[PDB]
Amino acid sequence: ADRIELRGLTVHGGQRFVIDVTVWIDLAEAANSDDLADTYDYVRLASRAAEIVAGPPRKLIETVGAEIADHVMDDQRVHAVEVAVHKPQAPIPQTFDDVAVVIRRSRR
Amino acid sequence: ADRIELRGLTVHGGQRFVIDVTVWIDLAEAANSDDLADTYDYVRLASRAAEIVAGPPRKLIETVGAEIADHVMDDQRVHAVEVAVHKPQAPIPQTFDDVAVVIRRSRR
Amino acid sequence: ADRIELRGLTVHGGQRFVIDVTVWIDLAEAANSDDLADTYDYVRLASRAAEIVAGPPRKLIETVGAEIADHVMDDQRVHAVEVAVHKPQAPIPQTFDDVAVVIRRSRR
Amino acid sequence: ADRIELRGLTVHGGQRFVIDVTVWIDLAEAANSDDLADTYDYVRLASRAAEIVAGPPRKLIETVGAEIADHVMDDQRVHAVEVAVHKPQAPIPQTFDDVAVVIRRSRR
Repeated sequence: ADRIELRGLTVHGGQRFVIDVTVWIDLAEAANSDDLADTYDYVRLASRAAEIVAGPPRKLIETVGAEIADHVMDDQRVHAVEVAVHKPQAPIPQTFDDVAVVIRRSRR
Repeated sequence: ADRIELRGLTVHGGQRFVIDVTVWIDLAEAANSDDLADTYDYVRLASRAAEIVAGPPRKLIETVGAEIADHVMDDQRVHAVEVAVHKPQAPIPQTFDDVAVVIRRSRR
Repeated sequence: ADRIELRGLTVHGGQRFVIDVTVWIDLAEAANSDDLADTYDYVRLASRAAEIVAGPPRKLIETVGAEIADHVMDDQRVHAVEVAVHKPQAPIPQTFDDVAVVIRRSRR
Repeated sequence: ADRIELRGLTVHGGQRFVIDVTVWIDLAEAANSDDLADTYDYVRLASRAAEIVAGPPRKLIETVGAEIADHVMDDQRVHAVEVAVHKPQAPIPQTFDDVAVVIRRSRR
């Protein structure tokens, strides 16, 4: 039913990568959280994603997506995640402005 | 079949919150309404949402969404609602530009 | 499988209405058409929609959508249509920037 | 599960055509690729699409979509493709700003 949508994280290897993540996950009780990030910590997600991408050049666009996806899935409360990694292209004519892989995972 | 899409309500606690609501609901007869808001009163929805958010600081982003969602669902003509609350982020590098919870409800 | 997406028709009653239409419909043979509009005539659709909206003030936002929808459905080749009528709001704080009804029809 | 989203290829016959393609297709092993384009070569896709559109004027908007779609489908690793060809309209009042055909194919 409920999801969290994280848009427009700009991370560098530099060549820009723009990342979006959707996380399907039950919202914690109001009684138990002092922020959204207590249900789902998109703060540590954004650091981890910045490290993954900044790391030893071994940085394939789908590899970033798959690692982000699995990282999110480590947390057994996530029913499913959808991770988009966009490499915005230098604007040269007859090419795509934007190329993105979108990775999905879910358990059920 | 038919829905009403309400985009871009900016409400303050201040920190901006941008809210969208979709409402699935049968449209009233042309014979009986003098405006859209007679099918679904997005005018009172926008006040109520501005009060909820402006209120005694106790304002969690998911709490706003859940309350909006339940408020809309009070009206038994609504088959389902989808409420997005967006907290547009101060633009600091390696963070998400936008973080949003999206709440869904439906009866059937 | 195949659809035609018509975005951003601005029509006046004046207060602006912005209309989008999607039409699900089998594409005609290359052998038989000299334009897209020979499969689906979005030219006459845009006139008709401009007349409907410009007409004797009796112009409800859902009424426009329903009439557009039925008009498109008159053509028995259409499997389904989705018509969005948007009334972009004067920007006053704590209100929705945009309010839209979206109408769907399909036969099967 | 996994898809590749290619947005905003501007191609000329001139009248601009803006093309998007989504490709559903299993991502190759990290072990075997040095780029995304090794899973799916959107580089040759963008040339081919620019040739198709630039070619002997015989250029219907749905014909471009269908040819792109079939071309992508030639590669038996693609589970499905969705090709949008947009002809952005000269902005004349009471007409659609944008008219697009969207073609889908899939095997299963």
